[PDB]
Amino acid sequence: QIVNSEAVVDSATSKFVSLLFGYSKNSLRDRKDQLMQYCDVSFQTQAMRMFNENIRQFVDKVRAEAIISSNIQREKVKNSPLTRLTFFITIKITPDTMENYEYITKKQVTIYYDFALIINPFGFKVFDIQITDLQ
Amino acid sequence: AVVDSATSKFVSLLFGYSKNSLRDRKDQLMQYCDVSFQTQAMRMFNENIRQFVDKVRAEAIISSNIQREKVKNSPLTRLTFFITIKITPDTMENYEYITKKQVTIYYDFALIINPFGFKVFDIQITDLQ
Repeated sequence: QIVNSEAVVDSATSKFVSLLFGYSKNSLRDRKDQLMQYCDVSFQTQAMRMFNENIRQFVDKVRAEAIISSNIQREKVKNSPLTRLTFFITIKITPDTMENYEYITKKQVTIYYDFALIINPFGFKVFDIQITDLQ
Repeated sequence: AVVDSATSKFVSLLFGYSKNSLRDRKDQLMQYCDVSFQTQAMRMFNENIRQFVDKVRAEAIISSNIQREKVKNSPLTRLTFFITIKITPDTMENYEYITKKQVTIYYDFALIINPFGFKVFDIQITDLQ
């Protein structure tokens, strides 16, 4: 029930980034349910606050696509079962209320994870996140 | 640009808070401090987190333009700016607290955590109000 590899970690992290930082007006309930599955119980509230902030700002007029745009660096946290991942993301924001414009935002992201379900079969769980805006 | 990323990172480590990653936050903060300043930095971090028990998070961001000055007869650079600390219950409750501070830091340069070797040598903090 647990596969612990660099491949599985990176795939789970990419899906998590897409669910947390991305946004589409058409699938919000399913997006929240999937996101919840990637979060430890102790982190689910903060994930929900970030989810709700996307709703507030993008509403039914903007879509957002979030990609990991760098290599992922990793380090075991000393005297802890958690592992720290650090990487950059790019978020492409294109509003539906036009025809031809977009803007890109970039962030540096740190996540802490451990391994604990048709969504997250191997139990990858995020315990914390830290974000640095790059503009 | 790179200076601003490191300054933002140091501010976020020293003045932010999250329960689950607390010991790594402390580890990272030391990597951004010159050896002569690690003890003071640790002491100030120790005093900052007195505000945080159980289900609370804090995020700290730079909230003004950054004034930059070379220090006379020194390789240090003096940065002065304001920060905003947002304190939120780690629950679904609908409230948050905001506190602001003027920060002056002195930095120079010396790898996952601090790839450019940004090192803080001193800090001074005053409350906005």
